Order: sequence, then structure tokens, then C-alpha cells
Amino acid sequence: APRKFFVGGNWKMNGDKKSLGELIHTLNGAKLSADTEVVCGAPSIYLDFARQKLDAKIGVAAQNCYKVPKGAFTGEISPAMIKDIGAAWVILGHSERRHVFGESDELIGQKVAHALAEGLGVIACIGEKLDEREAGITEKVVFEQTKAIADNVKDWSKVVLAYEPVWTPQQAQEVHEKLRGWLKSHVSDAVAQSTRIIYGGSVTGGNCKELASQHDVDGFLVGGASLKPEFVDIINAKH
Amino acid sequence: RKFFVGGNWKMNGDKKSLGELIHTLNGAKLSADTEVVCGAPSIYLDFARQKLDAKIGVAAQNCYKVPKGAFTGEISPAMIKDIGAAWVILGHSERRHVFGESDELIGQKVAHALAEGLGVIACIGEKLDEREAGITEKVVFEQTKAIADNVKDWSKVVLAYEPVWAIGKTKTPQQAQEVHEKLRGWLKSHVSDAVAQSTRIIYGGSVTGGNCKELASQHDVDGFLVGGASLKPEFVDIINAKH
Repeated sequence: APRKFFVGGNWKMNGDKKSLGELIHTLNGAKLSADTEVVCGAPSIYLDFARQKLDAKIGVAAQNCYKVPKGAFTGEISPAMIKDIGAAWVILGHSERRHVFGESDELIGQKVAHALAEGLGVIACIGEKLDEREAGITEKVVFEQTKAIADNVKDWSKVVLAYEPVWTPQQAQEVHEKLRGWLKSHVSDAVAQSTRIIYGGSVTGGNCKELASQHDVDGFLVGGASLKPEFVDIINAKH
Repeated sequence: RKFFVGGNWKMNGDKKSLGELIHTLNGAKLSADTEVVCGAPSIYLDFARQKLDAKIGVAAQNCYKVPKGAFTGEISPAMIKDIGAAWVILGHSERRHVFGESDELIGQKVAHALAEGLGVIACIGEKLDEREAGITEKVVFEQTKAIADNVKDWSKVVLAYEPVWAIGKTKTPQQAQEVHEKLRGWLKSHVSDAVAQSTRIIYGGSVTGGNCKELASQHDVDGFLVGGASLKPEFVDIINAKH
């Protein structure tokens, strides 16, 4: 009935077989809370390797995908390929995709619909840039990105929303509370009550506990710390 | 100049189907005078190098321009070497025109891949509107310049010409030879006599088992980058185009 706590780790463009095998060994052997759903996001070239080595209780996610099952798109991968090597999640609309590589709201929305129809779970990312926060348009910007995702979700049971400020715990709580209120008016009261909303700003072993105690924060998407031993402490943030 | 044939699988395959393709290639009679390379999706690169005969090379279909960092969704040359592949394809028409990759970015990628010890298949080519305006030469010389400014040792580079414009139109073998001959004249003078004589220039338009023998007889065509036919059994015939 209550929302289950969710922690993803985004490795970004880091690692080789030796270093990543060492990271996986540590997670497999650690004591992880039974009440946390854990997911690891690997570089595409190491996704098969990661699924082979990680304990089955831990999920594996691609860091990006395209919007059809096959075709003339040199350099891309599809949801069919991701299922084929046994991973169940994909991260979509990450700030680095939007702002370094120029991916639009429309494209991201199409990726979301296809991934879900193909039987993947989706971690959908939204967030405002520095110039946007300074202009006072935080809410308008994130509502806009959220609507472009929701118009492409027929069933919310396998969707998790991730808020990243691209640039305190009380400021995070304020944005999470308003996002849930959006789900209530524009979708339904039931969808608002059951959907996980995780925080994707800077998360470390030092700040994870206070963030996790906020009423509308359901977990994290972790960056640089997902490559270190302190990732274990972040998974156990509520204990 | 040793004959060179690459096969670009693009976004196609799963473990079953690509496994079958590799088995066919391992068991075929392939000319000893052809250098062969297979370009796999990133998610299957390690798999492909494990399964393919060591005489056949493996290429990534794209990479980025530093060894590590905050670039969600990307891979580096260090990662490609780590799983045992020796090549990368850079500046493919689909990267340029569907995903918007600039000449400046492609040039930075070429310099990094070569410094890190990979070979590079560098792609150039004009669009249909450019062909109609009569500016084919101007476009490919501009693209080739942005590559050459970033190359020190040409023994590790192969240049691929793609007529994007034709791929509902057709490109003839004489038309391919005319472009290849001009590209070599560019190299003679902007680099050296020795580099023009020794660098392979391969054709990346539509290659099938039916047209490969006439294309391979041209004086300045050194081989191919194959698309859809790299996924079929006739890829073997293309490797053997000079017999």
C-alpha cells in the first residue's frame, strides 16, 4: 500500500572490466535492506557483463535507448536488445542527453511509450537549468517535461519519476510535493498516491538520511558515489 | 594497397541471429588478400570479439572524445580496447544527419581514437540537395580536411565515401571512381606522395553481391563499407570480389 523505497546508481561513462568487476563483488557481498528496490545503470558495452555478475535481486538498466526495435541508426540500441541480454530498466531524458546531446521533449516522450510497450520499466528524468531557476520558472519547466512523459504513459505501475536540478532537503521536498499534486489533478488520486518520485541531485553518504526522511521523497538516482563503496550506505538510508 | 571490406550491422540483431552470422563467416572460404572487419552494436561488441576468428577485426559503430567522465549513454576508446576490438567507425551519415554530429566533434574523436591506439574508418559524403547544386567536391574536401588536420600516422586510417544522396536514385561504378580519384589527388598535395600511394579509400554506397565485382575493378577503389548485405550470406561473396 505505501510506496516502496527505490535507489538507482548511474555509472555514466566510467569503468573497465577489472574495475567494474571489483565494484560488483562489493555489492553482491554487502548487507542491503530488504525494503529497498536497487537498480544499476551500466555503459552499453558492459550491460551483458553486469547482468551476468550481479545478484538477481538487483536490477540492471541501460543509460539510453532509441524509439523503434530495429533500423538504420548507426551507433544506437533498442529495448528489444536490452531485454535480450536480460535487463529490465532504461533511464530516459537524463540531463546530459538533453543538454550535451540535444534530445527534445518530443523524442524523449516517444522513447518512453516504446520502452513501456516493449515491457521495460522506465526511470524518467526531469529538471531545470541554472538560468531557469534564477528566472523563477522552476515549476513551469518541470510541469512541461512531466506532461510530455505522462501523455505517453498508459499504466504508471512500471514508471519512476526522477527530479534532477541540473545545477537542501527542504527545497527538494517542496518540488516533490508539487509534482505529486500535478499527478493528482491531471491524472488521478490513485496514481498520485502510488507513484515513486526520487531525487537525482548530489547524493552522498553524508546527506542521504535527511533527504530520505522527507514525506514525498521515495529514494534516489546517484551519480559519482555509485562507483564507490558508500553506495551501500545510501541504499540503507532509512535504517 | 591491401583490399579492405568492413560490414556495418547498424541497429540490428540479437544474440541468436548475430551468433549464426558469425558462425557462417568463421566457416567460409575468405581470400587471404582481403582485410575483413565487422561493426557491431555496442551492447554486443564483447560477444562478437569472443566468437569471431582472430583474423577478422571488430569495430565499434561510434565513440566519444575522452577516456572517462559525465556523459550518460556514451563509450570511450579505452573501453573498446579493453574488450579487445581494434577499430572504430566515425562520422557515419546517420550520426551526422539524424543525430546532428558536427565536423569539429568528429575531428576531436579521430585525434583521440588514434592517440589511444585504435584504427579509424573515417566516413565522408554529400546529401541529395548538395549533389543537385553541383557542390559534391566542395563538401567532401571540407569533411576530409577536418579529418586530416587530426591525423599524424595514416597507416592506421581508412577513408570511406558514402553517397547519402542515392541512399530513390542509383550510383554507377564510373561515378564512384571519379570521386575516389579526386580524393587521392587531394591527399598527394595536402599530406604527401607517400600517403596518397599507400592510403586505402573504400566505397560505402549500396554494395551487393551483384555489383561488387565491377566496383572492385576501378583503379582507385580499395574496397567497401557494406550496409544491409553485411547481415546476409552474400557478404562472403563481397569479401571475395576480386576473384
